[PDB]
Amino acid sequence: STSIGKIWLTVLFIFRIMILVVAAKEVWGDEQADFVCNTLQPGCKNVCYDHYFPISHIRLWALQLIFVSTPALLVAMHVAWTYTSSIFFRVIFEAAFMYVFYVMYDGFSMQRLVKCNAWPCPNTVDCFVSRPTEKTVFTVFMIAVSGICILLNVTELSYL
Amino acid sequence: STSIGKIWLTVLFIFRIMILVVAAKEVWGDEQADFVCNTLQPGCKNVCYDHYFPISHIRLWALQLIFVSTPALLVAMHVAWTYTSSIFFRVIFEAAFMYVFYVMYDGFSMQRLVKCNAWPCPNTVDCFVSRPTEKTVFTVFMIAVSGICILLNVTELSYL
Amino acid sequence: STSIGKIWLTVLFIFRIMILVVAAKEVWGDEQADFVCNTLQPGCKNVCYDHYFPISHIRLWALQLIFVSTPALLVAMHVAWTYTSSIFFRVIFEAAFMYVFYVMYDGFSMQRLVKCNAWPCPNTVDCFVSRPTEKTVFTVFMIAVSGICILLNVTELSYL
Amino acid sequence: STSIGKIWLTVLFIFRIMILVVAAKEVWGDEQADFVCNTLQPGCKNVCYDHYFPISHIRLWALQLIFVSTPALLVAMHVAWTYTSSIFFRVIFEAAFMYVFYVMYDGFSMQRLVKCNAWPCPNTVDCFVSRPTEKTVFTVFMIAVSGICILLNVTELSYL
Amino acid sequence: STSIGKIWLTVLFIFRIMILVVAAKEVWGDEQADFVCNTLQPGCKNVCYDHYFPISHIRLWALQLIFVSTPALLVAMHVAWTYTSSIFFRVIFEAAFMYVFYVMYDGFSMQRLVKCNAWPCPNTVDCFVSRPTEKTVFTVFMIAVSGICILLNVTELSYL
Amino acid sequence: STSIGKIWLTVLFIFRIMILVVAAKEVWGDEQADFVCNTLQPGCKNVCYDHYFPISHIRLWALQLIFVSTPALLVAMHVAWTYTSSIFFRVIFEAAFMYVFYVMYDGFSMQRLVKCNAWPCPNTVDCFVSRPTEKTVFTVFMIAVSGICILLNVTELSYL
Amino acid sequence: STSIGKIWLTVLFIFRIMILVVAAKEVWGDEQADFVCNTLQPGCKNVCYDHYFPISHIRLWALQLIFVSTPALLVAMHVAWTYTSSIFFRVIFEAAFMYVFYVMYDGFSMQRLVKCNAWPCPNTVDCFVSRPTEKTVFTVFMIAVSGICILLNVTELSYL
Amino acid sequence: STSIGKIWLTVLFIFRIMILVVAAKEVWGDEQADFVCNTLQPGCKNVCYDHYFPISHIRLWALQLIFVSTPALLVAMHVAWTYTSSIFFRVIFEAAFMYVFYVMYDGFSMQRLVKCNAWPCPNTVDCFVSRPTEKTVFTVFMIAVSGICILLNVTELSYL
Amino acid sequence: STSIGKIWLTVLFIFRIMILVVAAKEVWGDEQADFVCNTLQPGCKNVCYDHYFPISHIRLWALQLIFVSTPALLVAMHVAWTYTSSIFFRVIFEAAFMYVFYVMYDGFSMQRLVKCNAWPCPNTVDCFVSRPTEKTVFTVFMIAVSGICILLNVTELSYL
Amino acid sequence: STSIGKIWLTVLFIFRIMILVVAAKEVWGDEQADFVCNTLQPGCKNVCYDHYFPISHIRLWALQLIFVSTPALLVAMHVAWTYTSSIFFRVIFEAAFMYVFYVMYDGFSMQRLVKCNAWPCPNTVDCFVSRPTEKTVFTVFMIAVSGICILLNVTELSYL
Amino acid sequence: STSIGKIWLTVLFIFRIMILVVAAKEVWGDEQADFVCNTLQPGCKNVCYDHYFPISHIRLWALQLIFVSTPALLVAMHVAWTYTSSIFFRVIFEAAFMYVFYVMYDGFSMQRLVKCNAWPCPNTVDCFVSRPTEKTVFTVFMIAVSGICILLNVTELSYL
Amino acid sequence: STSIGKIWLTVLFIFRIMILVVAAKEVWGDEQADFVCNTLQPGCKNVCYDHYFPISHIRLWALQLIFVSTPALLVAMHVAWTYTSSIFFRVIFEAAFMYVFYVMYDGFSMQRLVKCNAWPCPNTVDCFVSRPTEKTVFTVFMIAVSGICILLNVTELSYL
Repeated sequence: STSIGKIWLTVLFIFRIMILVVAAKEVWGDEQADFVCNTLQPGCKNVCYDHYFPISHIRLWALQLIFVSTPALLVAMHVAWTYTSSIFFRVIFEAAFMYVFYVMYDGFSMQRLVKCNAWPCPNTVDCFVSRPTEKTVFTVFMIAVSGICILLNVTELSYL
Repeated sequence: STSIGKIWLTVLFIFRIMILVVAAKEVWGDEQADFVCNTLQPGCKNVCYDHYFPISHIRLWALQLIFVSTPALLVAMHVAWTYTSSIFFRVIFEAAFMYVFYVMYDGFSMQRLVKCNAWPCPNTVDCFVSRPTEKTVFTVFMIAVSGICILLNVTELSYL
Repeated sequence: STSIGKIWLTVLFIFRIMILVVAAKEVWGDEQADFVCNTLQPGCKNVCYDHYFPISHIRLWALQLIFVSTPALLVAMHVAWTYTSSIFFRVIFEAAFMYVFYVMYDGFSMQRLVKCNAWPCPNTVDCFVSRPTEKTVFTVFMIAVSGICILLNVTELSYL
Repeated sequence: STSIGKIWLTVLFIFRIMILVVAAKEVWGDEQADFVCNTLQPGCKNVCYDHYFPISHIRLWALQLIFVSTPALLVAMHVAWTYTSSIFFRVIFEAAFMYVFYVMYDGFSMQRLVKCNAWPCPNTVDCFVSRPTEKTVFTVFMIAVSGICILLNVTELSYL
Repeated sequence: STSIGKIWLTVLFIFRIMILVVAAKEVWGDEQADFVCNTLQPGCKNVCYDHYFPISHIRLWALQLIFVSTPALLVAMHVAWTYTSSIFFRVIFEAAFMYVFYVMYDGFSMQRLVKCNAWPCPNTVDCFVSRPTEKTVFTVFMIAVSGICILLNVTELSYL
Repeated sequence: STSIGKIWLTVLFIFRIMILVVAAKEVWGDEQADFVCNTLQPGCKNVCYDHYFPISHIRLWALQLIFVSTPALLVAMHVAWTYTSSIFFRVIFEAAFMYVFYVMYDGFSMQRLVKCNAWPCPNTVDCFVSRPTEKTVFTVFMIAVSGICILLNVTELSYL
Repeated sequence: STSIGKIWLTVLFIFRIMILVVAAKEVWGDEQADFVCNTLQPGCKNVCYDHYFPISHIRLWALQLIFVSTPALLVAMHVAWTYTSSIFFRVIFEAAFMYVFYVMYDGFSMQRLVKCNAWPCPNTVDCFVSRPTEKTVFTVFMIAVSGICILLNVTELSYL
Repeated sequence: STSIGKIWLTVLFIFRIMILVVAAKEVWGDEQADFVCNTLQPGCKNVCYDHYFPISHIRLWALQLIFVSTPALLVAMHVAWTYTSSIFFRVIFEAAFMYVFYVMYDGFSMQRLVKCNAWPCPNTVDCFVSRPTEKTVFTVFMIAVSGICILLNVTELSYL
Repeated sequence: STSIGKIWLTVLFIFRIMILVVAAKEVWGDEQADFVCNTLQPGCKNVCYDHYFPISHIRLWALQLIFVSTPALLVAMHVAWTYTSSIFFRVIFEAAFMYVFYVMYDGFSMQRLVKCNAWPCPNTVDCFVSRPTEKTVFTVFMIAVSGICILLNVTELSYL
Repeated sequence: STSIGKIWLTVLFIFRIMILVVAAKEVWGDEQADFVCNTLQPGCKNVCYDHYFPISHIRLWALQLIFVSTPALLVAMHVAWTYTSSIFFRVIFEAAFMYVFYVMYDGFSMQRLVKCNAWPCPNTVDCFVSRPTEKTVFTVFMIAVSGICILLNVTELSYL
Repeated sequence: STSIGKIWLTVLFIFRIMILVVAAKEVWGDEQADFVCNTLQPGCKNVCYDHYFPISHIRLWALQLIFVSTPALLVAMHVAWTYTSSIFFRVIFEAAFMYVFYVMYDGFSMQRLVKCNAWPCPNTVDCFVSRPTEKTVFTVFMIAVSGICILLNVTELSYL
Repeated sequence: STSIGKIWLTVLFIFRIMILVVAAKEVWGDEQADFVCNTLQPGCKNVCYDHYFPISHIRLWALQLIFVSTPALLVAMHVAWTYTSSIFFRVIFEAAFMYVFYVMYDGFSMQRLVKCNAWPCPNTVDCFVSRPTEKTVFTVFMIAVSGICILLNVTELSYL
């Protein structure tokens, strides 16, 4: 009396991907040319972007979809329990990509402004960003659904 | 003696999507680089765009298509009434994405001009926009069809 | 002894679409960045473009293809006369999108130059356009074929 | 003892299209932003381009492919001689699109330079062009193959 | 019982000149490079300046000082009545340079803005000016003192 | 037992002039090209400068020197009391040019920043100024010495 | 005891194409906007590019793939020896597109710099290029594989 | 008791490709226009980019995927041991593309800054780069998985 | 009964010079930086200015003042008729500098616009000028007074 | 047995003035347009210049020359001890203008660089200066000679 | 029976100087900022100007006036023949400054265009000049008068 | 039997000054705005100019004229040997200003190019200069005459 979750996991799998692809190369596609810095110093743009955007939300999402898609195809051609090792792996990767945002970004809510004091740059500067609100709104979805996929995966891994 | 509506809902489903995709990455695709502001202040462009375009019409449409597409695929693989819970959900989401425009945007008719008085910006400014007429015209379609999908969904949910 | 027209309507349907897609995002794809205005005033470009291009020929074509494609798919899944209501609808929409050009544009022949006296703009100005000849040539095709689809639809609706 | 030509016509049909699509949106895709004019006058670029490029080679090719593709699909669903009317039509359209180049362009060899004396422009000017050699080379192919398709179509229309 | 005026005329002579030279090459010295026109059209600046500043107030003042200084030096070395012919000449020249302002300029009060519709320029434009208030204030002095020099010259020419 | 003041008046006369000429065309000589306004709107610079600098301190000083120099030369060639009418005139002009600053400028201390909401300008703007501190410091001298010249002129006009 | 080569020819056919498409519109896609010339003269860029890049390596490759693909599809529908005429044609075209590089380009190794002395250009100039190393590296592959396809085609045409 | 590896090799094959294509034309797609050099010298950008980016990581990856994909399709149509020659080839190519990075790039960790002293360039300069962190992170994946594919290929080639 | 003219000649001598010096380095002082040409071609400005302004009115005036001043100082220290040789020289030089304007300039009235077709310049161009009206007005004075000095010099040379 | 100093004071008076006037409007004459600030923020230049250059060395020198010249002319026309009051005044003013530099400037040695954190400016910035070495060298002279004039004035005021 | 020449030498002395000073800082005063070079290379302007204008005509004139003025003042205070040593010196210096033009400049007639191939500059370039005609015309005067001063100095040195 | 030198010293005194003033504010007057540096780094211009032009030749000349003029006026009012102390001072100052050039500048011959590696600047750069030849030529005069004034001063100080 379970495995409603298998549905919801396929549902939210296709969800995540549709949610991704539509806004995917549509939102952050301009996330280099809209990163003003109130200076004239060359390169400080690139430096500060590197400091405060090692990676975009969308890439880390992408890999999260992969490593969470891997147990599906891994377990598909697994013969021709040995079933829940996959499922536990699927938990821990998901939880990983969750934790890494809670580290790298200041807890999801992107700032309209940041500051930057790296090398080529003279001192503190004031580098703006595009659409911080927007992307944050998308994050709320991805992270919510992530928590759902976890929680159900947890519940249905709890079957002896 | 009903379920003509099922047709019209598939019809308008494919409609919405065709209507979307054609103008989709074709109209708002330039909705960052055509957002002049009559200043020289850096970043005020991005700030004001964020203030008056949290999200574009097209994204919120996109999600509206998803959450209204979800009861279709949800109910498809629902066994292998428990039929109209889906339908009611399909109502309330639709009505939601309707209401949220009537809030966030000043009632569909986008202005050729706006003003903006946020922080980095000195005072009131005058930031223009591209093609406000055009997009508004597309909104009239999306919102009209939304109202249709609602109204029929309402009528055919009224079957005991 | 009729219904040669059904062929010609499918023929010209596929025609319109091929004619569209090839020049589609290929011709007007630059119809924002090639709209010079002999001033220095900011935004007057966008304003005047909005005044004299509410919508491009290509969008209105696109919708015309949709609402003329709708009776095909509407009538396809119409059971599982009640046949010519569709056909009459197909007439009136076509005629509509015809009339609306004869209004909005100064009778198809686009001008190399226009003038503009809207608000942000100081006075009369002189805003040029790209490739007015070209697009006009495409219009002659779309409008011609439109008239054909009408005329045949009229003739074959004249069967008691 | 004929109809080797039917092969060669399909061969060269697929040829023309492959030849087109590869260089299609790859060569003239920059044929607006590389049309320097040695002035400072606004708009004179657009004016002179309009005067000396009503339409590109690639569009007229495209339509030529259509109206030469039409007898194929026209004659396919022609029942469910009345065969060579199509073929003659296929001749005359081909010959048309040939003649129109020999008019509109100064006999295929595009000039590195042209001159222009239209209205907004003060006097004679000197507007350059991109890659005139290149496109001309492609023309030699399209026009050659056009002549082949004609010549064979002529020979095999000569069967009583 | 007269010829207090001779004093006042020398007084106001030295006055005019001091008033001139101090603001002379100090005020209108920038009266070419501060004549913005809200266009991008070349030369329209020079054209419109020529149309609405044939000559500056300061030049016409300068000549007025000369032709009013000439009777002084003319009459000085006049022997080695034949005295009031000079004086009458001194009246009429003064009155001349007065009248010519009341013609050429719109009655002293210079406008912050003007318009211009000459040849090279497309249409009406909006060309600003520097410091219209300021120069007008100086005019009030020059014109006032001019009227004084006249009025006294008139009174003391009224001696039989 | 007086007329020490005659000395001090010549002293401060030569003073004012030396003080003037040294900083004269040396300080405000750049008081047009250093009047930034944080916009892109043409002309708003000139408009706002006109609104908040009808005349510079230095011009009004200059005239004040003239009209206070006039009683010296007026009274010099006054014969070939009738002495203190001049002196009283010298008071009232001085006091005039004092009062007019206390009106036109916001009480001597020039602001680093001002605002401006005139016509061509969209809204409130933020136009900076050069060296407000500096010029203010010079004003303290001119105004101080003005008060001295008054006060002594008052005391020595108080001789029956 | 042969026709291992048929495999290798299909292998290298798919190879060439994969090798092409990946770097295809990815490498030379910027081969107009990265063609600096150390001047200010207009158009000299386009002129010199035309002189030293009539056609890119990638186009001539593309056609080489076509005319070498033609004997495959030509010989496929050749009935419903007369087999090796195709094969010899396949040799000579391949060898042609080889020879034409050895002419038009200075023997594959593209120079970081070139010079140019055409008409609009004043004299010798110094026009740089993007990524000459890179593209050359790709050429080594295409040309190598070309030589392989030849050599095997030669060997297996040597079967009586 | 082996050939679990065949799975993992298909798994990581599809992995590499998904990992590639998503970030493929998405990350280095701007790896020409974001290569600032703190000079004004023309071309020095292109020169230095050529010196320190002969080829991008992504191209060499691409070819590595090809030459490692070739034994799959080579061995597929190999009949209609002679099995492990392919496998050994698959080892050595992989190891090659590994070694070549350890040469050409300074051991994976890309520098935010580099220097450059080539010809057109005057002296040492300071040319920045975009997103060095990011791409390096992707390298860690590609190189890791490369090592895995090697190591398993090694282990399963060790079967007598 | 003559030699009123000697006065008028000194009068107009001092006149010419005062008239000169005031407007001298005040009017044509900007007669290089206000010589727009509606192109982008380098140098064409200088070329066309050279073609249509070999020398300014003011220089040729200057020399005319010299060579007409020379007989004054020549004849002053001429001993320690032999008087009218000087006077005749003074005629012919004056008449010379008159004639040379009637040649070099198109009869005094300077054009707001000219054209130019010299070498570096591509074709006919349209080079504007500053203040053509103004300078022409000054010419009317210089040329008038020149004619006066001639005419009187003629009359008083007519004394046996 | 004294009043060698009277000589040295006239000597150094003429000295100071010659030293001034030569470098006077020759050195700091560009001390507005050479005050770079490594930003793009408008006005921050003017603000920071105001903060770190209230007044230039040259102005304060100028006034110091005046108020030290005043006892000369004051004492000249002092009758038609009452001699050393002047001299003491001459001490204290000199010492004043000395002290005020030791306050306002960081002890004469001007820095090549400064920083600035005023209002319109975002944060700390880095505003350079022209020729700090040079002007400092001139200061060493002015300040040295100032100390001399003091010291001698002190010694010769020490005469009972 | 000689020493008419002494007059002519004073005459032409004052001549040269008047001729100089009027056009002096009036003609070549812009002979740095009007020295276009059709490149973008920095500094090549300065280099080429240095190569083809070591010194201007006006400086060498100036020194020529000095060293030819020196025998006047040298011989004035020469006591409190020993007269013609001066005169011969006056010859040879004059002849020197003549010869040096005939060397350094290509025989007086300045070219509208020159070329330049110095170091920082890539190759031959095309650097224009301002007003070559004009200055040449002035040279004709200076050189003519130089020849006169020589010739008379020669004749009057021929007195035993 | 001496004191010919007194003449030559006055001669060369007036010489130096004439030589100075003519080229004085005429040559180095542009010696800030013509100091290109082949970078984009802000301020590096000012830094490098400061490093390689602490002071111009003309200033140090100026002071040299002063301190060599001081013994003239010092010795003039020296009473109302004690004569040669002045003369020796006049030697040593002259020799000083000579030595200081031989230090600060690389032995008179200014380089067309220099290099610079100061702080704000990234590395070695290449900063050009204006008219190095020219100024060097003037130096040859000033330094020559300096040596003359020394040598004669030495000889005539050698009188017991």
